[PDB]
Order: sequence, then C-alpha cells, then structure tokens
Amino acid sequence: SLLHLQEKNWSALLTAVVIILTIAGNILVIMAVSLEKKLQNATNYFLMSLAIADMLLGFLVMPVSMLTILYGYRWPLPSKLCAVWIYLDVLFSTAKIWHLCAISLDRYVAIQNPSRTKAFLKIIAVWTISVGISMPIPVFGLQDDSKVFKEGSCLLADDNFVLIGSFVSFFIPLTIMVITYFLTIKSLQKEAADLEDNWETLNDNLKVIEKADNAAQVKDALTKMRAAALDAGDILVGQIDDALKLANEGKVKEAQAAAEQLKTTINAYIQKYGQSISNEQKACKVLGIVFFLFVVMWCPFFITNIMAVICKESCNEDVIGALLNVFVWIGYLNSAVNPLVYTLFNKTYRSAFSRYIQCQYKE
Ligand SMILES: CC(C)CCC[C@@H](C)[C@H]1CC[C@H]2[C@@H]3CC=C4C[C@@H](O)CC[C@]4(C)[C@H]3CC[C@]12C
Ligand SMILES: CCCCCCCC/C=C\CCCCCCCC(=O)OC[C@H](O)CO
Ligand SMILES: CN(C)CCc1c[nH]c2cccc(O)c12
Ligand SMILES: [Mg+2]
Repeated sequence: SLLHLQEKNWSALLTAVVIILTIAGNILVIMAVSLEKKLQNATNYFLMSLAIADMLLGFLVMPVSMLTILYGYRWPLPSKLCAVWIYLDVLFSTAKIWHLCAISLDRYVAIQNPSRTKAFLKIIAVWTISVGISMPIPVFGLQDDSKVFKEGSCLLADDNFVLIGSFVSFFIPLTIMVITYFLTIKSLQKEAADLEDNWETLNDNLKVIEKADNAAQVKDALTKMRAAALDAGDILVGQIDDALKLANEGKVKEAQAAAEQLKTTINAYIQKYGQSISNEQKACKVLGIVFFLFVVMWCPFFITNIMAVICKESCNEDVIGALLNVFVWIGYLNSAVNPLVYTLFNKTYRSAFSRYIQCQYKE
C-alpha cells in the first residue's frame, strides 16, 4: 500500500513561497508589457511569452511537484497524468530556453538591420518548435509507464529521452544563444569604437577648416568630413554639401562659418546616436543576466540528470534521485527571478509594478 501523505513539511512550506513568487512575479511582467507603451518592443514581447511560460509553470507544473513531495514521491494522482505533467514541465522549460535563444538571435540580426505581428510570428514559431520537441513524452510515455514511472515515482526514466532531449532541446539553442550573445557584444563594441573614430575625425577637420587660409584646406577637410559623415549612416550630409559648393567657388571665410553651423548638428547627432548604443549595451547585459541565471540555476539539475545516465551502475541512484528533487527547485526558482531582474535593472517595469500594487492602471 503506497501513496501516503507524510511529515515532509519542512520542504513543503518553502515550495509555496516559490509558487507565489512565480505566479505574481510573472503576472506583473505580463501586465506591464500589455499596459505600458514604453515596453511595446520585440524583446519585451518575448519577455512576456517567457513570463506566460513561467506562470503556466507556476499554475500547473510546480503545484504537482509539491504534491509528490507531500506523498514521499509516490505519485498521488491518476497514473495517466504523470506523462502529462512531465510533458508540461519539459514544454515550459524548452519554451524558455528557445525563447532566450530567439531574443539573443533576433537582436544580433536587428543589430545588422536599419511590428507586433513580426514578433508574434516568432513567438508562435518557438512554441511550435517547443511543443514539437517535447511531443515524444506523451506519445511514448502514455503508451509505456516504464518511461515515466520509476518505482511509483513519476519522473522521466527513459535514458534516451533524457540524453537526446538534453542535447536537442537544450544544447542546440544554448550554443546558439552564447554565440549570438558574444558577437552582439562584439558588434556593439566595434560600433561604439567606430563612433569615436568619427567623433575624432570630424572634430579634427573642424580644427583644420578654422585654421585654413586657402580654398584647398577647407575643401580637402570638408570632403573628408562628408566621407566620414556617410560612414555613420542623412540630416548633416546635405549641410556639408551645402558648405562644399562654398569652398568650390572659393567663398572661403563664408564656408568656414558654415562649418561652425555643422558643429551643433554633429554634437546633436553624436550624443543622441551615442546614448543609442549606450542603451542597447545596457539592455544586452540585462538580457545576459536573464540568460546567465537561466543556465547557472539549471546547471546542477542538468549535469546530475546526465550523471544519472552516465554512471548508471557506478553512482548511488538513491542520492542521485535525492539530489534531483532539490536541483529541480533551484531551476524552478528561476521562474521567480526574471521579474526581479526587471525590477532592479529597468525603471520602466519597476514604475509599472509600483503602480499595479497601488491598483493604478493609467500610465
Ligand atoms: C495548457 C493551457 C492551460 C495553456 C493556457 C495558455 C494561456 C495562459 C495563454 C494562451 C493565450 C494567452 C493570451 C494570448 C494573447 C494575449 C495578448 C497579449 O497582448 C497579452 C497576453 C494575452 C492576453 C495572453 C494571456 C495568456 C493566454 C490566455
Ligand atoms: C501558449 C501556451 C501553449 C500551451 C500548449 C499546451 C499543449 C498541450 C498538448 C499536448 C499534451 C497531450 C496530452 C494528451 C491528453 C492526455 C490526457 C490524459 O492522459 O488523461 C489522463 C486521465 O485523466 C487519467 O484518469
Ligand atoms: C525538467 N524536467 C526534466 C524535470 C523532470 C522531473 C520532474 N519531476 C522530477 C522528479 C525527479 C526527477 C526528475 O527528473 C523530475
Ligand atoms: Mg585626431
């Protein structure tokens, strides 16, 4: 006679904290994006879908996790719900990883570029891929309980599902997330670097023009400025082309005062396009924490679920089984942390959460 409610209640209280931090956290992220105009951007659109994935984890997967801790890991529900529960748990965690891959990729491509719908295609695509990858679990598990039960404990026993699922559903977008992140940071380092190349060579020619005697030195300098005006792309190129014909007739003192009028347009277009990459670099790092903390907090669960399969004979399967029941809750907590990052590291989400708690919904 199994399925017995126990005194495993030290652990079972802590689990209710992680459930309510997940559900309320991620509801605020869904509420913020829907109601805040400042958040209506593609990355924020993914970060909602992630928070929907986290909330569905909190409503459906995480309570049943807690339920089995209350029954000493003997599965207390109907046996055909085990594979269902294993499916949603892997669904949501596969939808989170392929999202983080989709953000890191999309932005790199956006950093090599000059819609709600273009964003909402891409989310559905990732969910479609995630549902498709996670599909063997019910298809084969509901047919054979050997894959989803180990001694009345509902867990994914199938060692091939655990291996090939780990390297298809996880390592293929982890690789692509860390590469597209690293190049995105190298893209935005080069572009800050090119901007101060073109700060110094416009500032260099404004020294050259206001020293010049002849139409030669003004013309060469202005020609070089227009070259390194084209190197930053509109607004100011025609204004140099204004002042380029003044040098060409020989109207020198007249062209030198025109170039002083270019000087306000420059410092306008520099500090505005240089607060631009200052911002993307801030955000790319906040995504990088969301990325990093996903990986780190699941890493203990993820290595140990593979040592369960590598050292099947060599290692104590009781303590391995004993560790995973901890190491899954470290990765579950991750569902609560995405919203705290956005509180700490974005003013926009923070002011939004701040109003929603005071029940005040007009921006
Ligand atoms: C397996 C079952 C329980 C899945 C349930 C999915 C639920 C939680 C999903 C599916 C469709 C989703 C909605 C689809 C689109 C939008 C519009 C968007 O601007 C705000 C979120 C909102 C309103 C979503 C809220 C969450 C939602 C209702
Ligand atoms: C944006 C969110 C998208 C979310 C997408 C979710 C997709 C769920 C579909 C597949 C599960 C297939 C399961 C098939 C039904 C099994 C039911 C079952 O086994 O029932 C047991 C019974 O209750 C014992 O008594
Ligand atoms: C993310 N997913 C692969 C977790 C599977 C799981 C749910 N509940 C468990 C209990 C014990 C050992 C497990 O692998 C599990
Ligand atoms: Mg210089």
